[PDB]
Amino acid sequence: GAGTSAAMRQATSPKTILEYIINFFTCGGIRRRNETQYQELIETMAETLKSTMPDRGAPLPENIILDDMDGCRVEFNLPGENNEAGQVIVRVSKGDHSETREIPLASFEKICRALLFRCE
Repeated sequence: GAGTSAAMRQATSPKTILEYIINFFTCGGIRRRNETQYQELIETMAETLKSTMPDRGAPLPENIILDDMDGCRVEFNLPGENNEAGQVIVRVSKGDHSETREIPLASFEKICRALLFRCE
């Protein structure tokens, strides 16, 4: 049967996916091959966020679960007031695979605000 749709999508590496996520929150909007791949990130995040948000501008969620990101589970962990790093811990995983990295809270949060505002 035709049940290799997610199996086709998952052909990418979870580390590679993590990297383009990092590249998005640092500088997203290149006009080579960036547009489509990152567009999927924009819409998936924008929708899952506004779905757990009242509308826009309010306190955005601390854990953003994206289990189906290129067949890879990624969990965005926003730091609390007692956290000394003040950075976002991104955790992408894929069965035997696991990858963890940090990005500035300023970058992730401002893009996530602008993403809710981009939806309007």
